[PDB]
Amino acid sequence: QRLEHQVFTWIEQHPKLIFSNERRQEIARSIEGLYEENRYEQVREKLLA
Amino acid sequence: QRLEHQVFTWIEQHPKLIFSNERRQEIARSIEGLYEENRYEQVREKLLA
Repeated sequence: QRLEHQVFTWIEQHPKLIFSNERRQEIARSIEGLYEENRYEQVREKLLA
Repeated sequence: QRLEHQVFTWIEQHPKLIFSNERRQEIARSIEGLYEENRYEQVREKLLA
């Protein structure tokens, strides 16, 4: 959870980026299911997307 | 050994992408020390990169 906070502080640090709400929910969900559903690679893969 | 062969075969099925000596050496480093120094994911990050 703290890492999630850091992730969305990394997001919230780039205001020039218009991360819609939907992509933010996607990221939230991808974090919520770490190592039970998807490893981190799918998370940072979408961030990089 | 077989997996590194397989990895490079899959790598090599698309010869078109430019591989630096550094990227290949990185792949060698990752494959050589799997589960003793780093997980296989570190390979997948760089390939998808």
